[PDB]
Amino acid sequence: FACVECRQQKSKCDAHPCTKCAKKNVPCILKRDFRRTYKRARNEAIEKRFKELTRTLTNL
Amino acid sequence: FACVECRQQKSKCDAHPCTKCAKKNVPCILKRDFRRTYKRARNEAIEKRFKELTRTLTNL
DNA sequence: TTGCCGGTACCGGCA
DNA sequence: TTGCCGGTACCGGCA
Ligand SMILES: [Zn+2]
Ligand SMILES: [Zn+2]
Ligand SMILES: [Zn+2]
Ligand SMILES: [Zn+2]
Repeated sequence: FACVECRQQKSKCDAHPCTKCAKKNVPCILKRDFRRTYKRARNEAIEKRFKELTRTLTNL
Repeated sequence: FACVECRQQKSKCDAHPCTKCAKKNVPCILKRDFRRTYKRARNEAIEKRFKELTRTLTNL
């Protein structure tokens, strides 16, 4: 299947340490139950929720 | 000089609406005093600071 | 102080 | 329930 890192970048993975994880020299894990993180949107949520906090601090 | 958007992506900008801002159809502002945001690192800070908050909630 | 190249990081979709 | 292309978004540096 696909290595954790490749799954994240959705890049072709040559395992079953994968090639890409080479150029990066990182822990090439094989977690068949891993699902990439949608960084962008994610951090968007965070920053949004983080904001609410301040508008809460300015009210307590 | 460079349009706000191009500065952000540090891409060649053809203004002085720029080309890129076309393919994107966005507000091609010319803010000579604008400086890109280092998204990555930035959101990193946010998420880190955001974290401290929870370890503070679990203590108040 | 500021423009952009060359090179990853991310992702919308389409299988 | 996934692998990955094709196309941006981001940036480390080098001017
Ligand atoms: Zn891989
Ligand atoms: Zn790998
Ligand atoms: Zn531009
Ligand atoms: Zn522009």
